[PDB]
Amino acid sequence: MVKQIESKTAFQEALDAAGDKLVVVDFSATWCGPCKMIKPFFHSLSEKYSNVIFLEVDVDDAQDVASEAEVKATPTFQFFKKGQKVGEFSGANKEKLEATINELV
Repeated sequence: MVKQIESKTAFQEALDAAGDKLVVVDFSATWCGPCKMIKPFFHSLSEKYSNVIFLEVDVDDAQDVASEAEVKATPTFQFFKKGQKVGEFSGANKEKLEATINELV
């Protein structure tokens, strides 16, 4: 499934709602072009891996989460679980999301 975080409020409730399932957050500029160009991959696993929780944060609408997350280099993918950061990596490597997702799966 997918869940757009509009504010820090939905951020915490989203991690607790996930439970123990994986939680990969994608920090990108939906308004940007070359950045939103990597959505047919990350946001695409929603139909391939229905057992994964994907969060889409807009560094422009939820600038509150971008500031607290200290995201200064988009796109940036972070791996959270039970509400704990257990991995993260910045780079336009769509193929890495696979090897990484299969890591804490």
